[PDB]
Amino acid sequence: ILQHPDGTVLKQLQPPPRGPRELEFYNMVYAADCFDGVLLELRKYLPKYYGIWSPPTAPNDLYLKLEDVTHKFNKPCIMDVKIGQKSYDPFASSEKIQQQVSKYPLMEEIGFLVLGMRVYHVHSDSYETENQHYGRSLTKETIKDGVSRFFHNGYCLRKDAVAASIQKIEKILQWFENQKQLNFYASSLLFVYEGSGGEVEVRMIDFAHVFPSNTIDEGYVYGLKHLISVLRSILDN
Ligand SMILES: c1cc(-c2onc3ccc(-c4nnn[nH]4)cc23)cc(C2CCN(C3CCC3)CC2)c1
Repeated sequence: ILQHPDGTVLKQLQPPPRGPRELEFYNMVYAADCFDGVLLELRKYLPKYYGIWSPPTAPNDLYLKLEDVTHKFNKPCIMDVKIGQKSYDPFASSEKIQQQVSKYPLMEEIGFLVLGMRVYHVHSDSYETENQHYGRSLTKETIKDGVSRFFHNGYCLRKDAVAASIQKIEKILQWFENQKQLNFYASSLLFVYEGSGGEVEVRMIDFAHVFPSNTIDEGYVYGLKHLISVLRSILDN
C-alpha cells in the first residue's frame, strides 16, 4: 500500500493470477453500466475505486487507485482482519491448501485472523504496531483479549469504537445474507477509528480470491458473526 497525499492508496497488482483477479473484481463491481443491485450495494463497503493506474512512463507497472479509508482521520487506529474459515480458494492444490491452512490452522475454528493493527496511544504520543505473527499467535483462549488490544488508548477501552464496529459489521453481514453470487477467500475488513466518539470505518478490502458462487458465503458469514460476538463480549469488559 502506497499512501498518496490526495487521499488515495495505490495498491500494486499482486503476481498472476491474484493481481489480475483483484483488478477484474473492482472492474466488475464499479462497472459504470452495472445495474446489479447486489453489486451496487456492495460499493458502499469497498474503498472507492478510481480505476487501474500505471506510471506515465511505465505502462507495465499496474496499480489499483483506491480510496484511502484512513484519510479523514487525524490519528487513525487501523486493524486489518482476514475473514473466513478458509483462506485458500476453490482452485487451490493440495499443497496450496496445506500452505494456507498451515499459515493459521485455527481459521476454520475462529473464522477470522488479525493480520495487523496500528494503535495510537495518547499518553505516549506514539503508535503500537502488531504484525502477522501477533494474530497468528492468538488462540480461542486469547482471541478476545487479542482483539481488545486494538481498542486500548492506554487509559480507556474505546467501547464507542467497539459498538460502532459491531454496527457497521452488521450492515456488511446483512449484505452477505442477501447475496449468493460471490464467495470471498483471504479477504479482509479494515477497521479504522479516531485515536486523537463513534467515528469509525469498517471496509472490505483485498479481493485477489473472490469467485462467482451459487451459495451463501457461509465461511465469511461465520467469521463476521464470530467477530461480532467477540466484539459484543468486549463491551462487557
Ligand atoms: C493505511 C491505509 C490502508 C488502507 O487505507 N485504505 C485502503 C484501501 C485498500 C487497502 C488494501 N487493499 N488491499 N490491500 N490493502 C488498504 C487501505 C491500510 C493500511 C495498513 C497497511 C498495512 N496492512 C498490512 C499490515 C498487516 C497487513 C494493514 C493495513 C494503512
